[PDB]
Amino acid sequence: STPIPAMQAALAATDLDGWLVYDFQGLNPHARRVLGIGDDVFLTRRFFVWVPRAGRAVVLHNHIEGGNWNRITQEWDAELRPFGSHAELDAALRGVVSGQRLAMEYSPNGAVPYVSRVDAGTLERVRGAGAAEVASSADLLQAFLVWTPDDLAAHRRAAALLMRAKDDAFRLIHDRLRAGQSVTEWEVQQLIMDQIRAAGMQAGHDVNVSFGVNAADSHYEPSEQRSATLHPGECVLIDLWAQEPGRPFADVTWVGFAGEPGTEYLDAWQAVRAAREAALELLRSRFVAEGYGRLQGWELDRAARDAMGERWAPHFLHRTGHDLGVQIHGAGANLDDYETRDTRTLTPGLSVTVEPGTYPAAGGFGIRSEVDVYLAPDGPEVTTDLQQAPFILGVGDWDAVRAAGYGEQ
Amino acid sequence: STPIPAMQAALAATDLDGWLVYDFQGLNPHARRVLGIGDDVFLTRRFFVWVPRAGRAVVLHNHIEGGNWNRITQEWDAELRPFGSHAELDAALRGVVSGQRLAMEYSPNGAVPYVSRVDAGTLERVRGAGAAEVASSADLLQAFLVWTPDDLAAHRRAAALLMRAKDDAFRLIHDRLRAGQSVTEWEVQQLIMDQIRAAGMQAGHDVNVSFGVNAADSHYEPSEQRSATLHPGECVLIDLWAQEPGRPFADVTWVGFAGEPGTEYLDAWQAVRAAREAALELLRSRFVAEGYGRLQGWELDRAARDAMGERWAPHFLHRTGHDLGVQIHGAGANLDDYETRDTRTLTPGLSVTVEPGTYPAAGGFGIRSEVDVYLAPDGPEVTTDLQQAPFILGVGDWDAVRAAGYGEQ
Ligand SMILES: [Cl-]
Ligand SMILES: [Cl-]
Ligand SMILES: [Zn+2]
Ligand SMILES: [Zn+2]
Ligand SMILES: [Zn+2]
Ligand SMILES: [Zn+2]
Repeated sequence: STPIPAMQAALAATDLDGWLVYDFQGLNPHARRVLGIGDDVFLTRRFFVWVPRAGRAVVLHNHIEGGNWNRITQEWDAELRPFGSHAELDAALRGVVSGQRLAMEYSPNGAVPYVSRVDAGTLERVRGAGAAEVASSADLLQAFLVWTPDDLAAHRRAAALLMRAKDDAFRLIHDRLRAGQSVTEWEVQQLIMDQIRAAGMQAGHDVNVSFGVNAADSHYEPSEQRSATLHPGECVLIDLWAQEPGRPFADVTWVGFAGEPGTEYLDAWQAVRAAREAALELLRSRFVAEGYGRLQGWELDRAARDAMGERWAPHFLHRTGHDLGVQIHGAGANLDDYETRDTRTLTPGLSVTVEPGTYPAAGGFGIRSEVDVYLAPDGPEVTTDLQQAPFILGVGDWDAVRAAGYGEQ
Repeated sequence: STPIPAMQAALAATDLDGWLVYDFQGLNPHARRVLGIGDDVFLTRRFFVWVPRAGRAVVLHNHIEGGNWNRITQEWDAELRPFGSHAELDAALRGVVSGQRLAMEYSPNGAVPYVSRVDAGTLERVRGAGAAEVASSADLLQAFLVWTPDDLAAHRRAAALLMRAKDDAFRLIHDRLRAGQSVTEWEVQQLIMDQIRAAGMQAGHDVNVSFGVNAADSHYEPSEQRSATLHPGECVLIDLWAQEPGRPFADVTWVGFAGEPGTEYLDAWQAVRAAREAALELLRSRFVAEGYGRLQGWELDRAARDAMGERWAPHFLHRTGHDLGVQIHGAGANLDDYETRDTRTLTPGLSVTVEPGTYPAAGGFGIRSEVDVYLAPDGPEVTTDLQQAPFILGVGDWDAVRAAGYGEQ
């Protein structure tokens, strides 16, 4: 196969002159992935592949691995240019980069480690060869993550399954509370996992059902060996996800409470809901104003965190959301100004989660509300349901508990 | 175990304030090797380990992997400092690097890819945190390559075996030529390999016996399936190496000719010998003048290449030599201003090969003369024999052929 058409199509949406892919052994996994180099290909020497906007790619390779490079590129219609000495390497590099505004796997300030792969010394060498500009390839790399129509349809089937499963899970808890019968996190988790598997889907890791203080630990997963029994007066948080094999996940988080919650929990909910709405509103309003192309992931985190307010933001020690793909935590832009300042631009055809929360462990509780957003070319759209209130579990009939949680009363 | 004493001992021989080890997943293999982190340890997040000249190491790690970091460091007597947000990371980094002259796995201009592992963006971040100087850790890394007395003794046993084996190999060729009996490269190779194995040693890759034009290909290895039969009027080159398991290799190259060589071959020999002597003489004279500590690997390549002269240097399209270790091509300084400009300093207790050659394939021939040099604290010393003339094979008695090759007539 040839990787060059896809790389040039990605470049066409930029104003850059080309993409300079550099690798040495395991340094830059993106190099081998974008170029379609098989894992079984043994490459011990450094190489560059220059891909201009239009025209032939240029492969700068050490002459000792010319045979492997002929095989790699036999369908590429590229120039293959061997080098031996550092003088030959530098002359070839000057030939390709001088006066060029180019991208490399580089992240300013090392903000995004998964993209920041080219070593400092090699970047110095590229600049010394006369490159006019070195920009991050992070946005180019996102072009490869665009969903197909079948990907979107599969995501929506997973979303619908999750909406059903979260209702059945919360109804189970509701029924147990009303009946005074014990229920554990693991039992609820397994109800959900059984539904995912029966639908031909898979979760990867077992889903998160958290009661009480466990909901304050984002890194909680109940198991058969260790899981909590629910008691009245404790919160519930369920973060569940599923995909059809090889298709994008859906991934949502819904909350409830065992009985009537107090004012503090309710206030925290309003703050988390306000955070979610602020992120969604900034995404919508920026798209209306200017389309996609300037809005960056970190800005939605800022919107959510600001809107959450001074009482509950100190207990929101997490990013606002993540790229959502065939990997649940996808390789594209995340909604993060917390762990990283993610300056990647939100890209049409990708999807992100919006999942602010607040986690006061000191009883202690955790709230998170997670929806998925597909960055459709005609505008961002939420693909999973919006919770308006925590489910108040064990009081009344389930249909009405659900309706209140949906704001349908 | 704890890696910190060895790192501080290495730092003591420098004027730097400390060594800042950075890694993210597979980016910097040196990080995990120097720190003694087992391959079975799953670390998904970036980390820094600050090792000052004296005092506690400081580990900056993501809080999500604190458990793994407790286990890694349980014998280190280090400070463990978690971070979550980028603001926390940057405050911690400023605390450790501000005003410090430090080393990282960084190679200016990307001259030495095996050392140049920290990404450009992370280096920007370290400088932005106030580091006073970022220097390459390349020389620090060489401190870990110093031979023990048992390593040196094992190297010398391998050297002695190679001196015997190369005599027996060339005597075999001599005898076959005198008798008019065919001899192949593979037959000679297998004589040598049998001797290596009988001595309890191992070669890794089968050794190089090259006849005629094959000696012009540095990347030639005969095999049972494909090997040449010697004819009168062709050169011979034998590059052979061996180690005791887990001990440093010896690695040498000796040349001969089937019958009396012409003036061109003899002139090439004088140039290669002059190149070898010039590298050895610069090493010796610099040590006498100033000891080790300033002389860099590339300078011996320049000496050899300059001395080879304008007729034969154009056919010397290779580095002058390599670090010699438990890996035949060791991780330390190489004698190279050809493929790379290796600015690493020649380090007492390591060994290098000096192996200039010239390879005019157009009959065509190749000459290389390789000796091993141990960088003893009291001065550099050659540990294998110095060839003074190519063996003139098939003429006279072997003892005299050998004596002429040794300059012993
Ligand atoms: Cl290389
Ligand atoms: Cl990380
Ligand atoms: Zn999520
Ligand atoms: Zn989720
Ligand atoms: Zn060698
Ligand atoms: Zn050799």
